[PDB]
Amino acid sequence: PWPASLAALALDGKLRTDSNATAAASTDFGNITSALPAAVLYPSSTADLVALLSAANSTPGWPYTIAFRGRGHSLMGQAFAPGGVVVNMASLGDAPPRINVSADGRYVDAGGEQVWIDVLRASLARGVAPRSWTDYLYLTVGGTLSNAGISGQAFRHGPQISNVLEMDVITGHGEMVTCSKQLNADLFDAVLGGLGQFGVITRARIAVEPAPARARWVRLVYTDFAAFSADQERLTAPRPASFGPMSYVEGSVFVNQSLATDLANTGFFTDADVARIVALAGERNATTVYSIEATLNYDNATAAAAAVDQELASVLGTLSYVEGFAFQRDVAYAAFLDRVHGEEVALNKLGLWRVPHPWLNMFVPRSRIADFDRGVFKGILQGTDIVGPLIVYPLNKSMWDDGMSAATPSEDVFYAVSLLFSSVAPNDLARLQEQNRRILRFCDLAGIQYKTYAARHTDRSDWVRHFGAAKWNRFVEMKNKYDPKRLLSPGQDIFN
Ligand SMILES: *Cc1cc2c(cc1C)nc1c(=O)[nH]c(=O)nc-1n2C[C@H](O)[C@H](O)[C@H](O)COP(=O)(O)OP(=O)(O)OC[C@H]1O[C@@H](n2cnc3c(N)ncnc32)[C@H](O)[C@@H]1O
Ligand SMILES: *[C@@H]1O[C@H](CO)[C@@H](O[C@@H]2O[C@H](CO)[C@@H](O)[C@H](O)[C@H]2NC(C)=O)[C@H](O)[C@H]1NC(C)=O
Ligand SMILES: *[C@@H]1O[C@H](CO)[C@@H](O[C@@H]2O[C@H](CO)[C@@H](O)[C@H](O)[C@H]2NC(C)=O)[C@H](O)[C@H]1NC(C)=O
Ligand SMILES: O=C(Nc1ccccc1)Nc1ccnc(Cl)c1
Ligand SMILES: *[C@@H]1O[C@H](CO)[C@@H](O)[C@H](O)[C@H]1NC(C)=O
Ligand SMILES: *[C@@H]1O[C@H](CO)[C@@H](O)[C@H](O)[C@H]1NC(C)=O
Repeated sequence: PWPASLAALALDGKLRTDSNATAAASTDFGNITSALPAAVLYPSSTADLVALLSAANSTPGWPYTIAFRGRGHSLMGQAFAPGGVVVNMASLGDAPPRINVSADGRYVDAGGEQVWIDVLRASLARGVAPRSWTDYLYLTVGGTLSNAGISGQAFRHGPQISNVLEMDVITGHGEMVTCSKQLNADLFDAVLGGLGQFGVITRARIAVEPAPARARWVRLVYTDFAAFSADQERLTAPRPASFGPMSYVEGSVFVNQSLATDLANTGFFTDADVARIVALAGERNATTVYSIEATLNYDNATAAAAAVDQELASVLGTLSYVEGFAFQRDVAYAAFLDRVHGEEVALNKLGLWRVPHPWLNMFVPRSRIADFDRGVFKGILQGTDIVGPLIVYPLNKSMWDDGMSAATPSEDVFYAVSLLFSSVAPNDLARLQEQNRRILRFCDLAGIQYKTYAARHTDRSDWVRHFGAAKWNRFVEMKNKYDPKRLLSPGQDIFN
């Protein structure tokens, strides 16, 4: 038996079972696992989501799990609802306006379904921009907020979950709830890094700053991991006040075997730069090369170019990169922020949405990052052909709210480590998946207390270890309060 509001969605053609709809919602960016849903919902307003979830809560024996597909950027089926209902969130963006910049210019309201690129465009039109980003802008507000949302700005602003004033969340009961640190703080905390377990974000209120016009964009080259890591930490350390001048700090690892090809494929270095770095590696007999990637944001002011030149020259003077290996670009701010989709349209060397992506993303405590470098970059990854960036950069724990669902290492400094392998042949995929297990096995045996990011575990004890036992208890508490029927985002494999 169906409720009247639920059947209306089927009547309006919003709830679909055709092979076209179900197929499109059965694969994801990872391109490794697939799972057909029974149906796909295309909501025209938030009321349609209320209707679906109210029906689910007020129908005994309801057998259909529900997932909220943003853009399906998930790597291992986290956005699937096997034999259930997948919500095509983007359908919410098809009047009223889905992105509302505040009157006072302090925040931007965006629909959970909206992709960050559009949030950026609407913000820039009104002279503002969010402060904390992801590397890739074609992800959804609600998708990144269910994880954390990390990029090179997070060391100073925290992850994207640390830059949300409030949210509208339709809970697993079918109830629209507005939440913040004040009103319904428990739900607010649960949903942020919550892996879609407690409800769907329909609106997020995102902190903004005045929009810079340009980014001075620099790469610094190292052959010594100790110098590389020390300088990253120097650039990201809190002052004896706030954080230094840098707007963004990330880093890259280049393995010797494919050094020239990989440097050239950054889209940053010229062929002249590449030849010099390759020569440097040969001179130092390096099996690995490291590059800090950093920016300084500034405006159109006439002095700004000179002020940034002085600020940068000052900053660079404290660093220990190989003398003469500072490489400098200057681009529009939006161009920098959208660099990754920029490459996707340009070349798509990584076969985004085209080939399998057995990506490994994790947080590594600072005290063990040198061991990780030895065991992985100078160990496991040596003598292999790698297609895809190896990104390494430190984060400050102080800018993370451990009350929120997202799990991080306990140390004050930890590194985002993103091994973004793209698979060609099928034997490459199995090799890469094995290599990922081998990396995690290494860390386990070495006693490295890492946390995975944007990964799903298939074992209960693994999820318990992931959150920590005490934090796990409050995760289950929130699951019982907000999704007692355990229908939401089953692809995370936490309660399903
Ligand atoms: C594909 C990819 C992903 C990516 C990235 C680059 C690429 C090419 N760069 C990232 C980065 O620099 N920093 C970062 O933190 N993440 C980066 N990502 C990973 C990305 O965050 C995840 O893929 C994430 O899942 C967001 O992607 P998407 O918006 O497409 O969300 P999804 O995969 O469909 O769903 C993920 C889970 O969240 C639940 N969900 C989705 N929307 C909502 C809303 N609105 N409310 C509540 N829950 C939601 C889904 O149910 C699913 O479980
Ligand atoms: C952006 O603002 C518009 C209008 O300023 C909001 O539209 C309202 O939406 C609510 C809920 O759907 C309706 O009850 C009102 O009738 C709408 N008002 C108007 C004037 O259209 C919209 O909710 C805002 N969007 C976000 C994401 O915050
Ligand atoms: C880095 O990789 C390059 C290329 O794979 C290595 O250069 C090769 O060295 C072997 C000797 O073992 C020669 O037989 C090849 O002709 C070289 N190839 C090229 C393209 O120059 C280099 O030895 C490696 N360096 C380190 C430190 O591992
Ligand atoms: O993809 C990323 N960065 C990226 C991708 C392509 C080109 C340059 C950077 N980063 C990233 C960070 C955290 N989780 C995930 Cl799944 C991915
Ligand atoms: C991966 O993508 C390819 C090409 O688009 C497709 O043929 C295949 O079904 C996909 N596999 C999975 C597991 O999604
Ligand atoms: C160069 O490095 C390799 C691998 O790290 C090492 O085996 C070799 O001894 C080094 N060569 C010299 C001359 O130091």
